[PDB]
Amino acid sequence: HMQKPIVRVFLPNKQRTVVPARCGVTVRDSLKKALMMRGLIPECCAVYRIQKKPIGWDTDISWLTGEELHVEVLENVPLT
Amino acid sequence: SHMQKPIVRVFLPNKQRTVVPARCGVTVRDSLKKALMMRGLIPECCAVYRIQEKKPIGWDTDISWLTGEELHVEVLENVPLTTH
Repeated sequence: HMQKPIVRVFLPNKQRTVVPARCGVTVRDSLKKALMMRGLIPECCAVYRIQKKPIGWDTDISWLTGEELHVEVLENVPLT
Repeated sequence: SHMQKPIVRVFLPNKQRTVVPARCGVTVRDSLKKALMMRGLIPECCAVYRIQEKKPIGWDTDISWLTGEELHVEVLENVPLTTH
């Protein structure tokens, strides 16, 4: 809304959160706490918008005000 | 087939494709670096998925775990970074 710009975020395991769509704040930093609370970290997850479209973790979240993001855990395959 | 020559099939943006060697110890990023560059892409501007149906994998994944699989590379949504 005009007063309170937010982004709705759907999380693993049927969970969800709302974060403020603050200018200059990455998606990564916007969601760090919500992820931590659930034992997740951005580096082990992918984020996407709707309208199944992947977005970078370093995106400025204010560009996505009004949108829904989805966070999925990355496939469990060993790193090099 | 793969016994002698383990490979991963990779689908790329704009209906393109490539095959890469699935060699132990090599990242997805590095396996695909050259194919992406030929198309003016960079892994950091893209996402990669395995077919299982599209499940996101990390760029630093060891590609040898994916022998026989099909990967898909998509360009990230065009949304400014905070540094822009």
